[PDB]
Amino acid sequence: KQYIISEELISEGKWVKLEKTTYMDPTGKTRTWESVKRTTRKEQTADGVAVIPVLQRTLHYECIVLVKQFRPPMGGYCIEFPAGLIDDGETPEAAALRELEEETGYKGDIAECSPAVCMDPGLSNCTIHIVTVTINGDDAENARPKPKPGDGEFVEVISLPKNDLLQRLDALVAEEHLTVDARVYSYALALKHA
Amino acid sequence: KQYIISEELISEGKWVKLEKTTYMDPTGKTRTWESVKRTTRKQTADGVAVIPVLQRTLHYECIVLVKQFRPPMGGYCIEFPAGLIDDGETPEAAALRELEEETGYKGDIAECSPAVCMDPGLSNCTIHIVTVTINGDDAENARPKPKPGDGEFVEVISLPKNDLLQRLDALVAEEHLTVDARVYSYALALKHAN
Ligand SMILES: Cc1ccc(C(N)=O)c(F)c1
Ligand SMILES: [Cl-]
Ligand SMILES: [Mg+2]
Ligand SMILES: [Mg+2]
Ligand SMILES: [Mg+2]
Ligand SMILES: [Mg+2]
Repeated sequence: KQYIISEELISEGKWVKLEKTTYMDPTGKTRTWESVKRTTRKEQTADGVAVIPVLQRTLHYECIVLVKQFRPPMGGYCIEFPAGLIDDGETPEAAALRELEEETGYKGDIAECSPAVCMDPGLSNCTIHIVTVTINGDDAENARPKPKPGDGEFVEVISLPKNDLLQRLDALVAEEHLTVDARVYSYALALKHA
Repeated sequence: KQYIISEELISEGKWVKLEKTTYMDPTGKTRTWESVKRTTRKQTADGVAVIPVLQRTLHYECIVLVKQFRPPMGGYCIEFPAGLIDDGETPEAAALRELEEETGYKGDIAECSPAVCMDPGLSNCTIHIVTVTINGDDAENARPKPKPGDGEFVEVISLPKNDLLQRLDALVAEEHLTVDARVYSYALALKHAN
């Protein structure tokens, strides 16, 4: 029933733009919405990837590998899955493995790749693939992992046990001013609920 | 180590604004970022998202989701019930209210997250994730009455919690919909648990 009638550019930066979206509502009336988009999306099936990195080691509980970084939009530090935008011509899987290595040092193995999922669909058109990757932490390549951060990238790695993820995130949030990402929290809550 | 120095307004709509954030990188070098913010925040967070656990005896437990046209996305999305927190409303109260408006169901609060970020590389948007159980055997949830506000047109989709990820993948394959990243993350963790 509903569809886009027009998309008017309001303001365009280097990385983000704002649009006035006109669409048809299901009564058959014309309405508008204010829409955010990135300027960087070419033929990628999504803007970015987020990586769910399951660190697996003999005689260890499985860990979920997370990253903590300063996020200028938030004005502070956030804890997130490793993530980055997909380069032009790059597959979501390659992007995931690459970002995981750049941000954490680990070399993962693909497990699964989601369809493109929406980040905040009432506000933006931004999408990611969620890429599950296992990390064989007994491999020598993954012994002493060092991030290879790009220019202006400054990332801390936090590995937390899957079997206590929600409580461990709560204990990090109780100790310092930081925000947990909604996808991480959702993942941690389902682990509890399961 | 890192912090915001200044925020320059680039463009302000009714609902959303774009800013250029200047911040101090950890090397001592000043950098800029293009940031999105809502103009509606007063509150602990911008919004709530509700994880509604529909419990009916002799039935599988279901997660209650909503399908709506999202103008920024140009199409239909499958999401947790959700909306912005009214000025002077608690996140819990927003959760039960939005759940009723969007689904007709009357639930009970199970737990409430701290404010968590939606897309912190792009925006300052935050929500509380509120877990709510719904006694589907109670008379008030027999014929749930969804009360759409002006310009909301919401379909309710209840999926079994135990097969959530496969059921969502199926909707994406058949119905050309976009699943929300938080919903997808929750679904992944249900499978990844134990
Ligand atoms: C309730 C509401 C309605 C429209 C918008 C919009 N972005 O145009 C919003 F962010 C919130
Ligand atoms: Cl529950
Ligand atoms: Mg990143
Ligand atoms: Mg990166
Ligand atoms: Mg809503
Ligand atoms: Mg609503």
